[PDB]
Amino acid sequence: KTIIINGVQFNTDEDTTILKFARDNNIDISALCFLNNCNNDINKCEICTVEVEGTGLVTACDTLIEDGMIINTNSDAVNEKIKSRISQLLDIHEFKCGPCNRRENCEFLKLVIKYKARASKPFLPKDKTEYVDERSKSLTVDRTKCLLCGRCVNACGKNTETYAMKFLNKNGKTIIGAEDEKCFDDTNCLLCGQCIIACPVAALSEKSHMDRVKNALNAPEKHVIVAMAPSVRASIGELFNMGFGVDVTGKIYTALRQLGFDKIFDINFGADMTIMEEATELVQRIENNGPFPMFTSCCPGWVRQAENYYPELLNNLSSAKSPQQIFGTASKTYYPSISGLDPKNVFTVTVMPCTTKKFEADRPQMEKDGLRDIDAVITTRELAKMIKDAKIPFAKLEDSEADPAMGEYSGAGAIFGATGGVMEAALRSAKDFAENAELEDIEYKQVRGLNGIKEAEVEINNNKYNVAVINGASNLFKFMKSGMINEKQYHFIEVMACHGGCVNGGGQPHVNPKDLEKVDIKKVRASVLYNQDEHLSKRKSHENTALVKMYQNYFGKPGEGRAHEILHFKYKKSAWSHPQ
Ligand code: 402
Ligand code: SF4
Ligand code: SF4
Ligand code: SF4
Ligand code: SF4
Ligand code: FES
Ligand SMILES: [Cl-]
Ligand SMILES: [Cl-]
Ligand SMILES: [Mg+2]
Ligand SMILES: [Mg+2]
Repeated sequence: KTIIINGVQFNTDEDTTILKFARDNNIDISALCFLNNCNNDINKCEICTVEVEGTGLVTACDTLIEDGMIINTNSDAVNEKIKSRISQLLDIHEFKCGPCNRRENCEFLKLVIKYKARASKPFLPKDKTEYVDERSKSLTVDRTKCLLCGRCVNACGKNTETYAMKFLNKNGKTIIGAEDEKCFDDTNCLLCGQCIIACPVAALSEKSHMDRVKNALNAPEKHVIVAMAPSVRASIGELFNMGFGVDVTGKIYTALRQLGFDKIFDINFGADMTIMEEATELVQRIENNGPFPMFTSCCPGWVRQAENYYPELLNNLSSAKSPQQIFGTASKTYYPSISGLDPKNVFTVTVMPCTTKKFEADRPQMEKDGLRDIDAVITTRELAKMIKDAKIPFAKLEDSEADPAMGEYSGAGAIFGATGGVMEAALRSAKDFAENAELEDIEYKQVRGLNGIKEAEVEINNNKYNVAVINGASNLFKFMKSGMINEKQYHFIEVMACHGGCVNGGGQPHVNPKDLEKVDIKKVRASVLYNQDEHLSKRKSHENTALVKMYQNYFGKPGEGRAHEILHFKYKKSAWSHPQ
């Protein structure tokens, strides 16, 4: 194939699009609706317009290169077309970046600047309430910003296969939203937030908990605990121009103290408690020859997927609470017992890479004696904004430590945030538990990485067991619908709704599509966690000294008695009824 682009000749055997070939050869072509290898088929943005001699204007993102093509990417006709499309988008866009939560990393703003585009008539809605949906516990929609690019719809389809995000006809007007314009929570939506991650603008956002947090911090009698997820320390530095794959654990602890939090703990401590309980439950099932398989229960997007599509599996979920909720439960029971705090005055905040965790924390029954396990959940993005609003020089902060009593963590907890991390961590303990041993070989590399469905055979007390790691909600559907769950007897299955694990959660920093082709974000974020595991002295959850003290002095033996009564949560399918 001989191709000429802007007067430059190329000879290639590639079968690809103009857009992909140009970018591979360092020729600039803009794009908007193209992402995840698809564009908006029914309302093409045409920001990728180029001129093909003899054909006319074409969309580079979905036109294959062909021998004999002469292409111009930067002619007057091309730039006029692109400018006109951006101007038409501005006609339906509330262009007020000052107070906008994407002001610092908005893809639309970059295009507006690049093409010097302007609205024909500014869009200045007086009553935004009709454009905004804040009913959800996890997601919010601001349609004054929506470009109808379809990236959320395509991303939902690709990442979850639920198609919970849809194009809708709202009284003759095209919008995106949930089925029948319902609250997302009331549909089959997983609340995973992958649609947010795909959005180029501030149209999709997380449900804010920042007022909950600030009110608690400012309340004189509230003792505000904060604890961050495994993935936050591998990610948040991106929002302070520190690059990708930077471990910023110690700076986070310092920043949270400067924000006024009263105690600095860590969800990785909760990850070690989840393993304590779940590895014990696994050994119990092994000893009772069932029931099998046991599924993890720590990802609430997967729990929603089971509730909404596979309710027959709810009884197979581990009853261990997730790290967030198990930590929260202990923060209202154990922590008062070692601090003197009145439990009613403890206010527990988590920082998580996840929108779904807000829904999980707000589940009616996630409480005891009138005290919520978790009172507020802020995303990685929300914490970044609080740090910047406080004018805290994050990149320059010195490292501090967490408060140890609920802040120490093992290497097993540290890797929870990557796909296969829970599996690996759980096996390190279940194997020791079952064989009553302190095994030296603890690295389960077979369950790691970005393969969508991963299986391994493991030997526990000279018996072979089958495990699987399901990496992304679409892969859960593939595993079940294809009958793979029936090709062998599985005994323990990890499921995460977000491909890559929580490092790719719906509350994480947005990454520019061009940056995404330069950096493998899922692997680079995950690398921070595996590195911590490698360099930590304790690499099994049951070797966490602060956790052992907790169980010895307060909860007793895991998996039974007090621990089971307090630290577990069972999901139940609805009983048969007619009509459905
Ligand atoms: N609860 C909890 Fe988890 C832990 O520990 C997080 O905090 Fe995850 C992360 N990072 C998130 O969100 S949830 C699913 N299990 C894997 S990791
Ligand atoms: S979405 Fe982007 S272009 Fe629109 S107001 Fe916010 S920052 Fe500005
Ligand atoms: S939250 Fe997840 S399941 Fe729901 S619409 Fe967004 S991508 Fe789809
Ligand atoms: S919500 Fe965001 S991703 Fe979805 S169509 Fe609107 S601008 Fe595009
Ligand atoms: S994989 Fe992690 S970030 Fe994604 S929905 Fe599950 S818990 Fe949340
Ligand atoms: S980027 Fe090609 S049509 Fe939208
Ligand atoms: Cl509930
Ligand atoms: Cl402490
Ligand atoms: Mg297409
Ligand atoms: Mg205070």
